[PDB]
Amino acid sequence: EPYNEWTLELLEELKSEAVRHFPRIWLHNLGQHIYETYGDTWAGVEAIIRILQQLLFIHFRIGCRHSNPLEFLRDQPQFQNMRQVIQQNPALLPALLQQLGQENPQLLQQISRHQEQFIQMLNEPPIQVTPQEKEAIERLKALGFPESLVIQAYFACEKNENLAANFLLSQNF
Ligand SMILES: [Zn+2]
Repeated sequence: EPYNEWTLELLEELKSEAVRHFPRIWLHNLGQHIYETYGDTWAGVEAIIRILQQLLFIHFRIGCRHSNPLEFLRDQPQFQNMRQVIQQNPALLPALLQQLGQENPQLLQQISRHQEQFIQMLNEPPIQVTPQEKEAIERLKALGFPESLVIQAYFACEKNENLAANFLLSQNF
């Protein structure tokens, strides 16, 4: 049961990278909403770890305004390539991250569960919705954001249409 004490040992590191690439405001809400959803229960802080990672991935595509089943990634061109472009212009991610999941679906599933470890290298030397929730997702799109960028955020903010709003406007830029 590491999620108890351990989660604090790893999390602290997960925030160091996220909190640094994440908007203070959002980080203030995510913990506020996610705190009111589950409450004080440990499940809340537990979902914050997973929601934090999946969020980092987006921070890449959107554009970083700042500055192991994945370790083998180095054996892939997309890494050395996407990393050569992404680091130069994360704006080329949306199109890349797509070609990555279309070619290597096994890795795409990992890179998502290993953002930090996936970023450090990328920053250093080498659905489930319905007609009731949907209307809530696209609601953020009209804000001037891709249709997919919403499906992710919405689910990234715990389906919190109130949170995503800030997550979209606080996603850099
Ligand atoms: Zn950043």
